[PDB]
Amino acid sequence: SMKNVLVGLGWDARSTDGQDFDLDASAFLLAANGKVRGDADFIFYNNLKSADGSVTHTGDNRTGEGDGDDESLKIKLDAVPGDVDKIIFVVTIHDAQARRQSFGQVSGAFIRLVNDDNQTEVARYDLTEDASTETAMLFGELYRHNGEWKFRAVGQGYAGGLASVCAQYGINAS
Ligand SMILES: [Ca+2]
Ligand SMILES: [Ca+2]
Repeated sequence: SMKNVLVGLGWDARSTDGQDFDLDASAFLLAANGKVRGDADFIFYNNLKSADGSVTHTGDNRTGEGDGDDESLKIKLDAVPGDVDKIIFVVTIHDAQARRQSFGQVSGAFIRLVNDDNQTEVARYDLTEDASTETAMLFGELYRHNGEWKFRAVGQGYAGGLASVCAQYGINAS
């Protein structure tokens, strides 16, 4: 029923001498056929907003400076074509993953979801909890039901596969 969704990621940044923590938010499209019509159809910094997906990214931060939802993504499900039938949101660590710095390395990052339609916080996962589990993580999922949108959390964690978690949605694993 959510007519408008707005995700918000936020975390405390720590500048020691130039280095800092910078998470990246993303969204992968997924068809109801069990495979996305093309994972490459995911919104990122290379796309200010979807032309027909009605999706729009607020902006990818570079440190987390902001006493509020650092990064965020606006999705007007009330304008999602009939092509896609399932969408998912994800938050992966930037290059800090190579230097071994999962979100846990941060002081305590947090995710937030709200329906820009009703303006009521829906939920928020704590990275400090699913952080010591890996480096990347999925907040939840979105799908259609009886002609009505419905969000569903799952809590998953990839051992680092920003390039894999993308196409991996196009093919199921063993
Ligand atoms: Ca970022
Ligand atoms: Ca922040």
